[PDB]
Amino acid sequence: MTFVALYDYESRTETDLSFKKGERLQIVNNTEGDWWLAHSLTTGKTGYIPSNYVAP
Amino acid sequence: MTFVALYDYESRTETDLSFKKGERLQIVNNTEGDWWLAHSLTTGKTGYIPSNYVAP
Repeated sequence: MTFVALYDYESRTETDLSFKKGERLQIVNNTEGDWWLAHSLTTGKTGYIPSNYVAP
Repeated sequence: MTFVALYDYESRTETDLSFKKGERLQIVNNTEGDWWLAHSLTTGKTGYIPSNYVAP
């Protein structure tokens, strides 16, 4: 299961990956799952969250 | 489309969201899409990437 970078991306944090268009990438499996941008109705705060940590 | 936090999560970076179990969350749509942990076969580097930036 291999992918390829459509555009350049420069990292904005210490945990993301910088790459250039054409690079070949493999998805790594982690226990955290996909990450989503979320808004907390409880706190009003907003930011990325690990999918597996929540349920509908 | 609302979810609820199964576990506490403490933020590790400046972009993720800290929350506590039971919090209610709403997914925000961004152009970047889901984020995945990836390994670059081209560079050997590893880190999170925005889904929409790549194709199989």
